[PDB]
Amino acid sequence: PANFCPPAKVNILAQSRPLSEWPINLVSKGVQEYVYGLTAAEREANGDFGTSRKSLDRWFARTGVPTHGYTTVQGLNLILRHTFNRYDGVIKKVETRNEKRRSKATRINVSREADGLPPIEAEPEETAFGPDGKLKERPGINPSIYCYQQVSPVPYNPAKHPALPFSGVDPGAPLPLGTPNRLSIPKGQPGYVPEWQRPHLSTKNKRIRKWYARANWRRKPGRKSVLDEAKLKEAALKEAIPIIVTIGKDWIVMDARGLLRAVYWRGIAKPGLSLKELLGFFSGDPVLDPKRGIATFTFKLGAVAVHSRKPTRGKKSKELLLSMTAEKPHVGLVAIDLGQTNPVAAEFSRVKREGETLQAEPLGQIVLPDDLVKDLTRYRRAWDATEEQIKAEAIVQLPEECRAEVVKVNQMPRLSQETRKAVNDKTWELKRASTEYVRLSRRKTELARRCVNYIVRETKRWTQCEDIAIVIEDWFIQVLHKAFSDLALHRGLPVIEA
RNA sequence: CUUGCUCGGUUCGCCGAGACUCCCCUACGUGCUGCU
DNA sequence: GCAGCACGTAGGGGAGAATTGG
DNA sequence: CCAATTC
Repeated sequence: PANFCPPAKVNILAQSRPLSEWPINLVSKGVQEYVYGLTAAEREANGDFGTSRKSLDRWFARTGVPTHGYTTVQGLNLILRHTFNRYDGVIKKVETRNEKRRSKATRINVSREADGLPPIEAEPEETAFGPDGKLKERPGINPSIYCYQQVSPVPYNPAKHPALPFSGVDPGAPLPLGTPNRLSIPKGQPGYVPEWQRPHLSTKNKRIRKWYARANWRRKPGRKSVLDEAKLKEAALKEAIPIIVTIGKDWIVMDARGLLRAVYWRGIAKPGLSLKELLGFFSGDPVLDPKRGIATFTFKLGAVAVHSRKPTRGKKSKELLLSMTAEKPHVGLVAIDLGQTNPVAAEFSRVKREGETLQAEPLGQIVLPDDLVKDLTRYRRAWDATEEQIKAEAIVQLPEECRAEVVKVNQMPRLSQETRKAVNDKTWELKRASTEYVRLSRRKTELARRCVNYIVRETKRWTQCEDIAIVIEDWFIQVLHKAFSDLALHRGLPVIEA
């Protein structure tokens, strides 16, 4: 059974007024502010919000949070049930910590009593509620508008909101296609491919980029062009695919080419689908993020063919391998070593079902290609270039009492195990606030995923088995392991860690 | 494979290659060594 | 058990849709 | 047509 729904993001094109001023957002902020700052005793009292119209009305009357015009049950049940589950998520953290600690006590003290040693005194189990009655780790406010069935995405029509400048396609007509005869464009027009790079044009299944894409005009050292933004923006808007969400009076318009690319690169839909089918591949409950301008869609349970399993290991590993050999009688295991010169070392195998046990059939070994290593080396140079900058910036801003000590640390004795916390926390804060650090932390994940996909592809060629298994053992080692472990969660392939 | 993101090439006309599980908020922790 | 390194980690909460009632 | 119930 399919039980994983990956995301897909689209861009907002037009708004009635900023997303933060919507009554849905204001009521969400009010409810979140009231529930979080109320003691444990009164949570039970104000915890009868109910899943009905009468219950919601009484909850708002007994409390004092401004209903702000918003009075829709579908949406208030999401604003409330989320807010109380977050409140019962700071209690649950301390509860699980104290449960692990009490289980440690139940083991150790009972073992000591069996050895004649009396149990030690019980610890002061931590409380999530501070001095008077309030949560110490107060949950923050979540800026997000969680859509529902009544406000689900619909294709645009001229008799929806006439103020929209750009046109809207027919919801029933088949969707357009990008320029298919790219070699038929005359010279001097957009999209012209000059007559010297025509031979070495890729014959693969590349994704097609239109000439006005930001990737073809971004400022990079080799690009001697102009990044005039207005022309590209209007050229893009002239060919958007508008879908629209209306909540009461306000409305927001999305460009749906993101969903098109999402269904195109995964292969769930071929060219020639309508907009109704395109929205069918996604849920009618998107999530809006007012800070960026994104709208995140998730696929329906059934669109993708991933089971989203867990990395089973140990005793269950042999049972899993026996079950898979009971399936298609050709399974290719791949074994990953890491920590040996290049980041990835792999070892192919094939396993059969010889009655009860397995019969491994070695197939060889593979080393990462050279271009991938070059990309990784360039990434390492970039990361070590930003690190020596952000760490220096963190050191500079230190208080003079700590600044002098840290300066001495660079000078030439190792001491002050009390400013280490200071430099650690401020380096963490700068890392969280450094956008270049965010990009160079996303590049690590992208490159690790490139490596993992390479190994997974080449373990289907050497073994010629559609079904595969992955073995890993418990720098790039951490990110590589994290990327490899995600395969069970993301793509369904087992990860038999041993 | 029409938007968005990342890396490279250029004759600057755009083309070769990638990822697609993502969001909020909160604490300060996780590994690796050295001695008991 | 308790220091010194380095480097981000851990763990709460999210992410719909059939029906039926005026 | 569009909210409100319900699992």
